[PDB]
Amino acid sequence: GAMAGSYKKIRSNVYVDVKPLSGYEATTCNCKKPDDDTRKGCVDDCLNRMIFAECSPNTCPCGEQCCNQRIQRHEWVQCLERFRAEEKGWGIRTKEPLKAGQFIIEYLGEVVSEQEFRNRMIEQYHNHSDHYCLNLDSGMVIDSYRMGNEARFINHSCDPNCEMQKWSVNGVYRIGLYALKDMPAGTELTYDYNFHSFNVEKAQLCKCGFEKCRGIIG
Ligand SMILES: C[S@@+](CC[C@H](N)C(=O)[O-])C[C@H]1O[C@@H](n2cnc3c(N)ncnc32)[C@H](O)[C@@H]1O
Ligand SMILES: [Zn+2]
Ligand SMILES: [Zn+2]
Repeated sequence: GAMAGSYKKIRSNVYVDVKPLSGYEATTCNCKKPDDDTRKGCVDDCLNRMIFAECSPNTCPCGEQCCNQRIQRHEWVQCLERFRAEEKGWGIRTKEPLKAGQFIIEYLGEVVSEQEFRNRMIEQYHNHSDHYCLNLDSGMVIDSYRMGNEARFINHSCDPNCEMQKWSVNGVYRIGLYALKDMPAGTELTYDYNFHSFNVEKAQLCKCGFEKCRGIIG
């Protein structure tokens, strides 16, 4: 019955220490442009998509027809609701059905180096009953304890319907939430923290309720 955790809402990532630069030359896929405004360009066949790179809109042969610029264009689903999830504080659920592979929302926050987060863990996060952090890349981490978006309220499940994917978006790695399977309306979005989130030494009881639930968060 406790109120939701305060944070400052952001529209894009905040780079505190480092930049999550990827070593990429995005963008010379061998995609063919289709003809109808409603036959999308670059499908999974796309060579940028294959290596989780988004096309650039300046160089993509499909132009304004390419459907592989979801993160940079912020093509988030507009049907999320934060809600009281039993035994798991607050969570996020979709209000409309989603489909496997569908991009849902970007995970936002303060991008910090591994060590900066560790310091933060001792000076400020030692009395916390909730943990808001994803691994990004090479010792870098997206911290949403303070600044973030509604993706910070997404809970863990040992049998998840969603996953975090790391994409290079015009040279920078960003993390988005994507559907793993079809999900109907009202469904609580979940991903596996073990794989995606940063480990804390402090264990919490898992309540995901899967038959092979690990019993532990982390
Ligand atoms: C990223 S926050 C998610 C939002 C959080 N439920 C809240 O009320 O702000 C992660 C925290 O939520 C709780 N949590 C997430 N998944 C859980 C689960 N499967 N079982 C029990 N608690 C969970 C834990 O307290 C964890 O530290
Ligand atoms: Zn493209
Ligand atoms: Zn579990």
